[PDB]
Amino acid sequence: LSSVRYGTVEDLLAFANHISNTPQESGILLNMVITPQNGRYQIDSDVLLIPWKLTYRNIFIPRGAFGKVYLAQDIKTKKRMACKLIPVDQFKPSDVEIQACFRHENIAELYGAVLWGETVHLFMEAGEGGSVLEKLESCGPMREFEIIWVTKHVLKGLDFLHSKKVIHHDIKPSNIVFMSTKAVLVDFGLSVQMTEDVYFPKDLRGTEIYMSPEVILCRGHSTKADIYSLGATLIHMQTGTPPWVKRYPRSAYPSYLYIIHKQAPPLEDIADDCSPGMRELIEASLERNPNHRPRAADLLKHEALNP
Ligand SMILES: Nc1nnc(-c2c[nH]c3ncc(-c4c[nH]c5ccccc45)cc23)o1
Repeated sequence: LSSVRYGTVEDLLAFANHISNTPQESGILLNMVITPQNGRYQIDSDVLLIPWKLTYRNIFIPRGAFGKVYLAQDIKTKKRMACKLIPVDQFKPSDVEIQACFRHENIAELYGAVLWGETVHLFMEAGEGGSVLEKLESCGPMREFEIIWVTKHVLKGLDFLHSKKVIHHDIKPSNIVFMSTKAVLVDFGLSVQMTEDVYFPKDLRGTEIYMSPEVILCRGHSTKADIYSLGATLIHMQTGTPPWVKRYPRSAYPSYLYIIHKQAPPLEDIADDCSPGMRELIEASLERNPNHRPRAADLLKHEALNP
């Protein structure tokens, strides 16, 4: 492959595998929202990298697990897209594999992948309203109805991913983005496709604050790891502050691995203003034993998220 062209999921998958296994830009486009010109797709000529514009008064380039995310606009279609820039050395095929093989309203769509220099450019569905993190950072704690609305979208995305034996591995406010009529899950760089009922980790993956005790242990875990991460995300949304941060601030020792392993679940971090329904939902999400922890499908049936 020496040019940028429209192709199949298989073409994209073969292209992504060739990068991770080491002149003019090359790549595979899955959607006609991106317009190649004579097999080219150049920055400042066929696509413009425009600034993200958040509407908050109180408070930008978000950082993913393996690269920064920019706002891009196709010059021909005028389609706004997220463009994640990943150095080839840091490129994991899962950053394209999940979004290319699986399609759901609550999972960010992949438009195309372009290699130029030593950088992989991932064109995706844009969450122009920013992420849950920016909302929390500028407005403080989220109202219950906002938490319910977001949780429902996240839970439909997780229910779908888990049905397909996919562990996201990094469920947190910055990976849940606002779109005009929905909230969507982003960043599949740390995601894994399970082949057995238990996944045995090679390394320690995720954001420590939202990390389950079984992930910290490295003795094997499953999709239930994402359910706990959601519970930790729910505490951050309800209180405006991530769990562990108020009780155990980090200074000399930045690691939370010991605290979380000895003291999880962080039930003490649920605010007093929390409703009985919401409290029950957060408490079940954070269950220490993953076997006793509910599935995303089970959480969708909860009273707190239904009329
Ligand atoms: N890590 C990662 N992997 N893929 C994505 C991604 C796909 N579509 C997106 N849309 C929006 C944002 C985003 C996050 N924080 C923000 C703050 C302001 C404005 C926008 C954002 C990120 C993405 O992100």
